[PDB]
Order: sequence, then C-alpha cells, then structure tokens
Amino acid sequence: WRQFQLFENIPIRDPNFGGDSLLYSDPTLCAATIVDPQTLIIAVNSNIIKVVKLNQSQVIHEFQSFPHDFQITFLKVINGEFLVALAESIGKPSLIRVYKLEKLPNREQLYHSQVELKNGNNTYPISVVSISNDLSCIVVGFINGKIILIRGDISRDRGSQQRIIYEDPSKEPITALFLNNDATACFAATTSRILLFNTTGRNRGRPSLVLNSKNGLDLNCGSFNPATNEFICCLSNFIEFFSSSGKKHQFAFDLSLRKRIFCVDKDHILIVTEETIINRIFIIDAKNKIISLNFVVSSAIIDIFSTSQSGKNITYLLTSEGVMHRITPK
Repeated sequence: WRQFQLFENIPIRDPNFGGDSLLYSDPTLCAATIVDPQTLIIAVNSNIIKVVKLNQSQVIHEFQSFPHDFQITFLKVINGEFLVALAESIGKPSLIRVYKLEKLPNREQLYHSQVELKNGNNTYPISVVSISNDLSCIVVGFINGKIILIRGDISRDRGSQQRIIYEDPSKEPITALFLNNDATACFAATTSRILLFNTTGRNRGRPSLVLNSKNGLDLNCGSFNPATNEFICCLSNFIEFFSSSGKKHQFAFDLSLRKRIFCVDKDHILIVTEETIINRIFIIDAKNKIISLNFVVSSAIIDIFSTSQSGKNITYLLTSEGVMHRITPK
C-alpha cells in the first residue's frame, strides 16, 4: 500500500483557548456537530447548547436544552434544517429533542418535538443513533443490545410510534447503526454479529439479513457511504462492504489497532488506529488501493464530522484538547 499526500490537514486550535469564553476547547464539551464550514454546534456544561461561528470565534446563540439532571450525549444536524439532541440520566427515560436551526429557543421547556425512550430500568446508556433525512425514521441502539425504532411525522410534531426491533440475546452492545438511503433498512452490529433490519417493524425482533454471523464490530468501526448506499465494516483483518441486498465485497488490511472509521466521500475511508498512546489517522482510497494521508494526533478524538457546502467534502477531527483538524482534498 503506497502512501501519498493527497489531502491537506490543517490543525486549528480553539482561538479562545486560555481565556474566559472557550469554544470547542471547553473541557466540559460532551458533544459537537457541524452545520456548515462556518458554524459549529457544541454541548457543554451537561445540557447547554452553543452555536459557534468559527470565522468569528464567537458564540451567537446558547440555551439550556434539557433539565438540570440530564447530560447531552449526541448532537446531530439533519438535512441542514434540524438540530437533534439526545440526553440521558441514569434510571430515567432518555430524551430526544428536535429543534429548527433557524429558530432555536432560549430556554429548556421549548422544543420543536420530543421522543421519550424507555429501556428497562433505564441504566443502560445509548450507544448509537441513526436518523433519516426527513426525521420520520429514527433508530437508537443501547449498551444492553436493544434497538428501538421510532416512526412518525416528527418534523411537523405529529407524534411518533415506537417499536423494539431487536434485543441481542447475549446482551452485547449495539456498536453500529446506520439507516440506508431511503431508510427502508438499518445496518447494525454487535461485537460479534453484523446485521440488517428492515424498518417496517414486523420482524418479531429478528434481523432481515445476517451479514456476518461469525464476527461483529467494535464501537465506531462501522460507517456508511451515501454515494454507494453501502455499510462499511472495519474488522481486525479486513474491511467489508455490504449493500441493503446483502451484496458483499472486501479487501485485506491490518487493522489490529483500529479505534474508529469514517466514510470521507465515495471512495475514501478515514481510519483511526492507536499507537505508542497516540492516534494515527489514515485515509485509504478504497478505489485505487492507496493511502492518501497519514498523520498522528497527540490526543483522544471526541468526534468526526463532515461538511460539503464549500465545493468539496471537508472532514473534521475534534480532539479532546481543543484542536480541530480540518482535512481537505487537494
């Protein structure tokens, strides 16, 4: 595998680092998502949401979005129109709150729509979430192996129906969950199985396809490619590609130290590995079978997200010491 420098990595540390108005270097930051190359949304102080304009280094909106005893664990921007936030509090049902980006509220009781997620004694953390582009289909996976399917006209706040569609018999965590492009199926994995569920909720708690009956995925080792409608599965010794019909191809790769993967664009996969403890970041050109970028970061990765509004896909690596790496093709 030949290495080339076909992407540019520009590490940017929070310009407010060291002062009294921290942005994405806030040491309490628990979730982050990007709206466009100029706009970052973060969650700090357990349940405060802040809109950050990067080119100005300023918070332009902020509010408490959940009650005092809740912790935000996921933020997602859906279709450039909605902010979706999930928050948990042990022993209580988790909450999904949906907002309109253009009209964000100023206090915790105001939200466009809400989903309440019950799961047993509610001590089991959420592990994965996938949301369709119109918000009518949501899947949530948990550490005890439960998957909940939510359907309904949530974008206009007309209520939702919920259905448990999987309870892993061995109570293994759900480690990947991705809706396909028309959200008729959801790719899923545990640590020891790779699965597909149709999203009709008529499945008796059973998968529609067993994609890999012998191995699963570690956390963050699945990703999804919209351009090809494929589940990308990073195992220890190879990467597998699954379509909604079970169609399958793969290639060998030494991924013993894998921590995390991310679909960069149609052809490229970003791979995070652990090294002596630092993180090495590769980009693989799965089409031409080359390494297109290779660098290291000295800090844990909080999250990886993407923008496309500037004429190309930019990949952002948010680090836990307030450096955001911006990765751009040349």
